[PDB]
Amino acid sequence: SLNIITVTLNMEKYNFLGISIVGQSNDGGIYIGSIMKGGAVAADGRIEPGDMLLQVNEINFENMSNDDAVRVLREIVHKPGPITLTVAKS
Ligand SMILES: Cc1ccc(S(=O)(=O)Nc2ccc(F)cc2C(=O)O)cc1C
Repeated sequence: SLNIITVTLNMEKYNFLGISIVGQSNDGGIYIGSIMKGGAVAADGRIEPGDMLLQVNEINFENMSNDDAVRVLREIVHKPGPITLTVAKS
């Protein structure tokens, strides 16, 4: 049963999300492997390890390689403005 949540993070006080992403669509997809204390995601508290990362700032992370996902996340985090993550709960 579908369990989708959208998390908009104010990145005024945070310099990184503090997430590690594992796996990719072979369909499966890209998962939150771990969440690092000190990051925006940990502070917000809603996203948990095992959540599937679907979308960041209107970019579809479905059918995206792990390498590509890391590079896109880096580009987004290195630019100003709030970051909107949409995940499927485990
Ligand atoms: C410790 C640290 C800090 C910042 C970054 S980032 O600016 O390149 N952004 C990310 C990129 C990929 C990713 F899976 C997570 C992040 C993040 O902001 O936590 C990456 C990492 C590994």
